Amino acid sequence: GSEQQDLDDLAQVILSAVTSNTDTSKSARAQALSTALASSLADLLISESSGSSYQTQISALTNILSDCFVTTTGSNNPAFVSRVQTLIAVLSQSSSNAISGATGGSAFAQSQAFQQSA
Repeated sequence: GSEQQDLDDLAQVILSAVTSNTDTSKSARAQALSTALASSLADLLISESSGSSYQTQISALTNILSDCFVTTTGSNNPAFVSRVQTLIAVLSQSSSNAISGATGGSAFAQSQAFQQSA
């Protein structure tokens, strides 16, 4: 539905930020980013995920992925935290488009592998 499929997309889209430095070891931090997903899930139990899943936890964990490498990964407000800040605006448009306006498969269409029209 919503606020849950976006979290598996957030894993692939944060990987497009953290692996942008060519880091293979950031794919181990994907499993730690999944612990932020559990908190975004927990915000549905308190009805607080309606448009604000967990920006503080997602930003903090995105920055903990930077702190895996500790060399040049921008240890205060990195390009990866800036990437989630800008892409969350575009992703909110693509997700609300998938809610009412299919216009293709479904934003990422399970990595362009879904044989459908609407």
